Amino acid sequence: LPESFDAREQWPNCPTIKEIRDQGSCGSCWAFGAVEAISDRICIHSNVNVEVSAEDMLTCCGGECGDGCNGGFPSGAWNFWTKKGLVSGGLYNSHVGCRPYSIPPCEHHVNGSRPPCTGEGDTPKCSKTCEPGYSPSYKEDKHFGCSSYSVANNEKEIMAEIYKNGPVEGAFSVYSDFLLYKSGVYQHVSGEIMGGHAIRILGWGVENGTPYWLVGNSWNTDWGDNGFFKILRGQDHCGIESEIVAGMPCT
Ligand SMILES: *[C@]1(C(=O)N[C@H](C(=O)N[C@H](C(=O)O)[C@@H](C)CC)[C@@H](C)O)O[C@@H]1C(=O)OCC
Repeated sequence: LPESFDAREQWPNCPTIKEIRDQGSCGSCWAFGAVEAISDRICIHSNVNVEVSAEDMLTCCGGECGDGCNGGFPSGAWNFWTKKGLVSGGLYNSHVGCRPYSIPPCEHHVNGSRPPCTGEGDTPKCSKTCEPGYSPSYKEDKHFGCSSYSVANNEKEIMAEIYKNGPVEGAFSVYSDFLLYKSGVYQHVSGEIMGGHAIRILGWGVENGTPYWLVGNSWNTDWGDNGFFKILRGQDHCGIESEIVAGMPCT
């Protein structure tokens, strides 16, 4: 395996890999890390390009994935992709795809032109229909996964999975000092525990002798390093290597 790897550079024909979404004022990171990595993989393993709907995952999976905007289970999200499939759906107000995200973007621990994010956000309804004007139907727009698995808490196995099959979804414990991340390799030193946070791991590298994971957050582009961040790799730091999940698209 190479010393560094950036899925963005390795799969140039898959622009979703470079995208950063905004989960809005809703605890839907579990769903976002999933649809983001799924969008990347559909492109990687089908050379088709599709913005997988965070809305479809968030609203229609149900108990199998947890509790919507109240948090969920990453592995459960990939299961939904294989069982019910996922329709397309772009950013809030984009009118792209069957079911675009319905929760407005906001400022995540940063100042900006958008309204500040709030904790209170209700899970939207599971509507099995597409926005007006979009074709095909909701049912016909479903994209299915043909496998859903969990990668072991093993640095090398995780790197190999990304190297071969593309970005994966992971999760780590967020402490308050992470909220102010701007650059460099994040290492937890202080702050009260905020809770688990699901994200998308798309690569790895070494910065100033410090090995790290290249990660895409779902708090828009004005948070962190253009929406991305790097976190210590190899020591299951904050559990970053303890909850890796992925899957492969059908055909
Ligand atoms: C994962 C999750 O969504 N994380 C939360 C989050 O992103 N909070 C944002 C924020 O801090 O900007 C606000 C705007 C929404 C409440 C927090 C807990 O980090 O609860 C979600 C989940 O499914 O966790 C299990 C992996």
